[PDB]
Amino acid sequence: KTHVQLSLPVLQVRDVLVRGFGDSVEEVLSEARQHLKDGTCGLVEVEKGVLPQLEQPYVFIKRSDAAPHGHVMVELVAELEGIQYGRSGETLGVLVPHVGEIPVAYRKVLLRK
Repeated sequence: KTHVQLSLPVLQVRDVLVRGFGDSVEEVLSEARQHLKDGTCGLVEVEKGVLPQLEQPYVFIKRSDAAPHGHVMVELVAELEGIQYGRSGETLGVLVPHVGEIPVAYRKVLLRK
């Protein structure tokens, strides 16, 4: 399927144990997609002071369209030293590995895979 319904655990930035997916734009997009498939991906909502507490390159989920079954359609965009790889809509948050942190909420998304 071109899209997959996921419910992403929303994590507090200070709880996150593994603060990124790797060391290159290509690696972080690869790892993010693998963790999204394996159900081991968390979401941090972006506010003032969040991104400096996480590791670059960043992987964002961005709104790809204006929401089937409650699921916002999203795609992945990476960012390294102020350059984004991909073009999409509004940021819903930054993806991180989930290793058992307790979420504050869930974000229903339809991921363009």
